[PDB]
Amino acid sequence: ALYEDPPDQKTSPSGKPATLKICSWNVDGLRAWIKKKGLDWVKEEAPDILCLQETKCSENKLPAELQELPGLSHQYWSAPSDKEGYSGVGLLSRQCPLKVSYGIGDEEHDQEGRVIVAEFDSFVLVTAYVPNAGRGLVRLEYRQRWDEAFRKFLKGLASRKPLVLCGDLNVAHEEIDLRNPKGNKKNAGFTPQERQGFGELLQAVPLADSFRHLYPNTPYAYTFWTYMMNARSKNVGWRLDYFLLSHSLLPALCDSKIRSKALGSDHCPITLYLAL
DNA sequence: GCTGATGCGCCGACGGATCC
DNA sequence: GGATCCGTCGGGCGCATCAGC
Ligand SMILES: [Cl-]
Repeated sequence: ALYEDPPDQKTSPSGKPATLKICSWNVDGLRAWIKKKGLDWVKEEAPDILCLQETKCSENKLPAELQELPGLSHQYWSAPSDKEGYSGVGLLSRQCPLKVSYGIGDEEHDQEGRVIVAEFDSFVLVTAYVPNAGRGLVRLEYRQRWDEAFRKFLKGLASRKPLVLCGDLNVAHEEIDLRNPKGNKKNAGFTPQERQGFGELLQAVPLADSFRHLYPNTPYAYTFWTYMMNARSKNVGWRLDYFLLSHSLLPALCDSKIRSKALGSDHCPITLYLAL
């Protein structure tokens, strides 16, 4: 094994207090998640920015509860045009972004509902639901092409303001990032191809893995557990959800949390504290 | 309108073999 | 002959569509 996330560090290496709290959560069905009180948990966490993945919900079907969030009043939603009930992302913010956009280059023709970009005063935020390689790796080659496209897209963005990338990146980067590495190397989420993609993402953009930066040798720290086989109760999981940061933001990094106890999905929330 | 079946999407438990 | 390796297979949950009434 079980894992207890350590206490929230709220000051930066140079002693500046955190001013920004970002929470990311793959809710695996937004409407279900709300019925399972996920928004009650969000209110307790009181993030400045909330990023949601796999909402499986078009904007017209959003529960009214989402309109009763005074501290997260600026909301942006995206869902795929031809795969309703799959993917879907959202970004909710206390302050209004300067700019918001969707997708990674051609969303207007291939409306996939997987990526939101929001530019703020001091940084650019990207949230993503990266395509799964699929059972039997049936869509691994697509995933590899998508990874390349995404890397190139982010390279452009990071060329201006610093970047924060968060969400479900659908890969456990290294063996320490899942409970059962030995038997899962032919499984979605832990192929050599997906792991290499993540490494290239870090090197090319470039980005740092906030959690692993702070906790380089900490095992059993996961963000996903299959609903099957009582996996969550046994902490047999995978770290699939990340906050990746430009190197220039590392002096602003206070902590990167895994909110293991928060229920309502097969993923748990992750939370970032930055001193901006 | 409402329910429940079906379709689609998205790995860890176990049994047998192998290793010394 | 306990530990490990490795291939096989049984399996939770959400949401869309469909049939039925
Ligand atoms: Cl929107």
